[PDB]
Amino acid sequence: SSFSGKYQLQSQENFEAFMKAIGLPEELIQKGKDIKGVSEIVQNGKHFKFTITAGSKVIQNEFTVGEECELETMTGEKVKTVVQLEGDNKLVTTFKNIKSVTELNGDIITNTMTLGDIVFKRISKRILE
Amino acid sequence: SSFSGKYQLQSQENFEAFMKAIGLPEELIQKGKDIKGVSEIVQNGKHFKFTITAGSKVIQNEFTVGEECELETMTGEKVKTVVQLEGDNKLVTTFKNIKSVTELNGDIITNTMTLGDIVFKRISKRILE
Ligand SMILES: CCCCCCCCCCCCCCCC(=O)O
Ligand SMILES: CCCCCCCCCCCCCCCC(=O)O
Repeated sequence: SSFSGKYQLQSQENFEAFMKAIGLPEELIQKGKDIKGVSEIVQNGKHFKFTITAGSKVIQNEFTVGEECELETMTGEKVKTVVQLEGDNKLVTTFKNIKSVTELNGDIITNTMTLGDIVFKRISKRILE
Repeated sequence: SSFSGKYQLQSQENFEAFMKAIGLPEELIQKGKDIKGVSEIVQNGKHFKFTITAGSKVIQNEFTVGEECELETMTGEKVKTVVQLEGDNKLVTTFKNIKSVTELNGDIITNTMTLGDIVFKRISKRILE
């Protein structure tokens, strides 16, 4: 019902292949690929504040679902898009050639980003506090 | 006794002045100054693994107290130094012209980095898992 939480990265698939595909340098990818950090979400109805930690980067994004937003991506580009909420537990958006699905089941968020033939999946678990 | 834990940044003083003094690019200072993320410490006796969230960066360092180590700093530069345990509750290191003190007070960690006339102070709080 609510995405709010601190989420500890448990596992991921295709981090290196996805980061290479969007153009990050290999020296940066290798430094970040084994980090398992904590991302935070604060949901207030349609409003979301994301403090995303991915590899060596922290990205702070804020959006209201249904409204055009500007999202900072892993390349540093800020992309104009709209994030939608499907049901109460799936956030969906597209930007550039990437399809992103953020799904909350119980305490586990599965984030699936698809770029051509690369499916970049992150499994994170809410810290019980 | 143990530093082990995940800690959320609560407040900080003189981030911009300190980051300017070490020459962090202005764009990273502005992007990172308001981010309050999660840092992790794993302590095994004298050995420490740090996953530090500072501004828009995540930095991983490992060291053994009393042994010469090579640490990555906020600019990405690597420094050769030694980290000491002071009075059993403070980790202390000096590198270049910076003195860093990491002090554990129950669930509160305070990190104080002194660079000339600038005292960069971070106060964080243990996440109760
Ligand atoms: C356009 C949105 C932000 C783009 C940043 C891409 C880096 C990976 C995004 C995954 C974060 C999704 C939130 C769940 C928590 C997590 O997996 O850290
Ligand atoms: C030895 C290099 C330090 C890393 C450079 C970034 C400066 C911030 C370091 C503070 C981290 C200390 C651990 C406590 C938690 C925290 O304050 O994030």
